[PDB]
Amino acid sequence: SMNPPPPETSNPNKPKRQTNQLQYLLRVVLKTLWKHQFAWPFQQPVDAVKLNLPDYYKIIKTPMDMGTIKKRLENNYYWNAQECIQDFNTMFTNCYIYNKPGDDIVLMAEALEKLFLQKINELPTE
Ligand SMILES: CC(=O)N1c2ccc(C(N)=O)cc2[C@H](Nc2ncc(Cl)cn2)C[C@@H]1C
Repeated sequence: SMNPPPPETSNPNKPKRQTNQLQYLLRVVLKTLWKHQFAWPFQQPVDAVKLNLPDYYKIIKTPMDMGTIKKRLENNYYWNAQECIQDFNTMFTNCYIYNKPGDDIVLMAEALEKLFLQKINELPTE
């Protein structure tokens, strides 16, 4: 079975927390990015089988996607904002590592990342 298991969105052994920053990441940051015209490739784990990209998970060993981030936030999976911001950064970095510059998916990621950075700049104080 060529796809790996997706990243966990819950873990009963991982301490859970709600902070005003994590509330902002779900209510403002994720919601803004999720509805974007370019969001759809990022809304679920890369299906490297269906995309016929057998090398994707040979190259990308820390996969991440906004579907996973959305469920982690809804589940209060995170302890802090940094864990969630790290997942967004991983999602973007994976896209830039795997794909060639100028690819449609790269321009799409760049547009979402510019919007992500705008919203992260307005992160409230804890
Ligand atoms: C996120 C990422 O790097 N990739 C990805 C993931 C999911 C989906 C998809 N079809 O859901 C598609 C892609 C990318 N392919 C693509 N082709 C055309 C357009 Cl208009 C947008 N993307 C490749 C890449 C592995």
